[PDB]
Amino acid sequence: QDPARSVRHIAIPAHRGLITDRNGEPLAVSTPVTTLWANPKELMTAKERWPQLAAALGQDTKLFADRIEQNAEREFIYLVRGLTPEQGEGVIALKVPGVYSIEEFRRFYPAGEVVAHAVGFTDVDDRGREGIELAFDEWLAGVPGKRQVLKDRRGRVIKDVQVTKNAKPGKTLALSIDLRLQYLAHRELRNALLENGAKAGSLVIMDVKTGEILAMTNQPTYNPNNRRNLQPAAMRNRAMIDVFEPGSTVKPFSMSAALASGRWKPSDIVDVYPGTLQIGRYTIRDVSRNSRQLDLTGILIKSSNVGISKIAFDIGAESIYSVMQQVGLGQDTGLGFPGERVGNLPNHRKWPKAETATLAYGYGLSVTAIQLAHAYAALANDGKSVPLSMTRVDRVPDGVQVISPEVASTVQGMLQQVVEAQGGVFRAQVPGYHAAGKSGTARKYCSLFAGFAPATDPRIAMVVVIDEPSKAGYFGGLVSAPVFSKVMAGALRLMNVPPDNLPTA
Repeated sequence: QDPARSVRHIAIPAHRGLITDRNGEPLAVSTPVTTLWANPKELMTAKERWPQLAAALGQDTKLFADRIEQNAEREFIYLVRGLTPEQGEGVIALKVPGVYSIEEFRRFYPAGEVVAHAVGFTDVDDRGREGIELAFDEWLAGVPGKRQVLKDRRGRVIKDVQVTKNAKPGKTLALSIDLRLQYLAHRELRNALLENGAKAGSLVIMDVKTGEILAMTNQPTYNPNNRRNLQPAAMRNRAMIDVFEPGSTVKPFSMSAALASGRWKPSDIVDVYPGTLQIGRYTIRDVSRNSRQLDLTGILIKSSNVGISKIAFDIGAESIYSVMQQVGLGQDTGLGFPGERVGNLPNHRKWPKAETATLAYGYGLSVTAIQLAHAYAALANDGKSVPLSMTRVDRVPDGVQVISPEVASTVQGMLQQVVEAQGGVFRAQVPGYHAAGKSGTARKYCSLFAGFAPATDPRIAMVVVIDEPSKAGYFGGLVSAPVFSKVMAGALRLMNVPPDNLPTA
């Protein structure tokens, strides 16, 4: 009943942890800001100061006054949040009764749009909303402290008795991303899309030895420092959320299972004429139908669905399902990234022929760009899968050998021929190096290229996706391969990887 005083507690906003790239470049920085709040009941006793205060906050004279006149019985109000320290001391300099300030922090993202979807962003209350910012919120947010104070019935902050709890600052986080490579990838994906007249795309780069995601860029991107356009669509982290059917880009996994069965070898011949194969009512169709006999490498260069469907019937879907599952296609990445999709690797008790075939040439299963890159990383790491990481890997974990070193080495050699050989994906070539990869057309249609280099001793795996390229030529090759070429050459140079395609030793 009208207590003269009352003790009250306010929490001391914690300094949010630094996000850096793998080499300590800053990607998200807690920067000093100032929030202004008021005691209406103290403001009510200085009404002739309001126009000046309202002016200083950028508010309307008559609206500001309404606000205070109708929160007059109330004790607590916000005026403005988040402004610079000088501007906070500027309004403070008016010495308007009832105006108090509190020190806050707000995120600045120095690289901005370049690494937007990976870093994510925080909300108005400095809490993580997307990306790493949310994925690692507990680590990055420390602990809000608490300052014990005194106030009257009507709440004028008389005196700070003590601070009940010291606030704990959040911890620093080093990402797996290399901003030099991120920058390169971002720049070349962008530059590519506008030349093709493409709506959107993705590019993922991985270290095949460590599981580290060295780059993850999507187009379109947005400036996290300027979120005012609210765009909802252009904030898609496409590399992790756009599920697609991967097409011919999974044939090397079918081929891995064929080479492991004991029934197939590189020089084996398969007759794919007339470019179609009837199974009951359903007809398997090749996109290009000017072939009869093709060796195993030829099935890859030609993207022969018929060819891989006959290999699958012979070895069994179960062998193919097994490799695909073990390399992470349709599997939970364990990255805990918000909105991350898992896609779908169907299983069967009894696979019919049609499902066996469609699995083998990469339809019916759906995946993300990140899972594909991860699969390709395993193949490139001499058949050994390492867990995906968006954070810097200091101690490389034990991997699982999923494809035998021998088989993995043969599949690599074949994919090198796909890039090199006559009728191959020659605009995937990387100057000074052998490179290995596979093109495809994804059904979301997208131009896909997946691959790795150096081919004879792999370090880097890479997936390029270009959504709906707008020119006469619109296959899996013509668009994605030159991007892989350029981003791969750059990333190899940045990481000082030795050329393996000199005048041979």
